[PDB]
Amino acid sequence: QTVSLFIWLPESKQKTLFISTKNHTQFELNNIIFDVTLSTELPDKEPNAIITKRTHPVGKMADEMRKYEKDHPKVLFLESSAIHDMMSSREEINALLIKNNIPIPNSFSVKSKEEVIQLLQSKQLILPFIVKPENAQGTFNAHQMKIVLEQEGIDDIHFPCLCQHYINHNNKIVKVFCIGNTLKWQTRTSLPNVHRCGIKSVDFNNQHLEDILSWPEGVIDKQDIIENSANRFGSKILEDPILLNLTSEAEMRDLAYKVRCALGVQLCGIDFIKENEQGNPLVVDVNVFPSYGGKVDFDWFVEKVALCYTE
Ligand SMILES: O=P(O)(O)O[C@@H]1[C@@H](O)[C@H](OP(=O)(O)O)[C@@H](OP(=O)(O)O)[C@@H](O)[C@H]1OP(=O)(O)O
Ligand SMILES: Nc1ncnc2c1ncn2[C@@H]1O[C@H](COP(=O)(O)OP(=O)(O)O)[C@@H](O)[C@H]1O
Ligand SMILES: [Mg+2]
Ligand SMILES: [Mg+2]
Repeated sequence: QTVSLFIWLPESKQKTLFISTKNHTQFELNNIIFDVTLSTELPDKEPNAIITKRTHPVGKMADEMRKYEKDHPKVLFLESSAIHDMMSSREEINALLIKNNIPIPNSFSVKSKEEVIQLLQSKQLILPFIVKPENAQGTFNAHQMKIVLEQEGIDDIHFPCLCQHYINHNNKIVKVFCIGNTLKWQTRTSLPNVHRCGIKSVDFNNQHLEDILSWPEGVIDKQDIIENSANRFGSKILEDPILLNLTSEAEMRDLAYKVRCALGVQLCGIDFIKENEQGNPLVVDVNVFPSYGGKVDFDWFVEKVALCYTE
């Protein structure tokens, strides 16, 4: 049997994702011949599956994608407009995680300051909390965060947004990347433990972690400033999370399967932290079709996508 897989990615994504690329490749896996094509443009001829990350929620690619899906219903998408749309909403992601009993830090999707005030006053939302935009993917603004340390720190929040209790997790985050059942994982630095010293809020963009160098004195312990300032608080690779005793392979596989089932996604990245590095994994982010650690092997990627397709 033959299966055609078509990888539809802009050059920008191709460059961040792959060490190198091939326009066309053919291989056998589990008694099936796979023909794989890579292009920046949609296929002229209908494949069995299109493998794609939509670059931005709105624009030409989004429009082309929806039209193509409607007009070619037999083509499997990894991943579809509907999946990208859901994963562009922090509300929708977290609602599905909650519905499927996947631990997260306590989270509230809010549309206004009055709502935040009511959650604080009723002791549902506990300080400190991180404020994440409702829009989750494809813009600089999607990654613009505020940590609210005191009630007064709510004044400049951008709505709508997710308010999520801030967990002191000792500045380690576990990243689990999935191509279906195939996983790759790592530990990175994250954010420092924070202190409620009187400062009302601080801000950072997750793409510009050097913002943290400008936080007022007292929010971060002086030793944490010493340990992280040389790297400008950048997201740095650490030792393997199993070797660090942060998690186990079985835990990561279980969690990843649960998340994939909850969200109906095959190509994703899951971020989790642990309070004081102990206890349940707390999922803080799920991303569609991530970078897989960046600069991955093209042949590896396509074989694992084919395996996923068969399953
Ligand atoms: O692969 P990563 O390390 O999880 O980082 C991704 C990645 O940078 C991705 O961009 P792209 O490589 O798919 O173009 C980001 O998506 P957007 O820029 O479209 O929003 C993700 O936000 C990153 O996720 P994170 O930094 O949480 O790891
Ligand atoms: N509830 C939380 N408590 C503490 N730190 C958090 C929490 N949620 C996220 N973070 C930190 O903030 C960073 C950005 O949050 P994340 O949800 O991953 O946003 P993005 O989707 O922009 O990557 C994470 O990498 C982690 O360091
Ligand atoms: Mg993240
Ligand atoms: Mg994200």
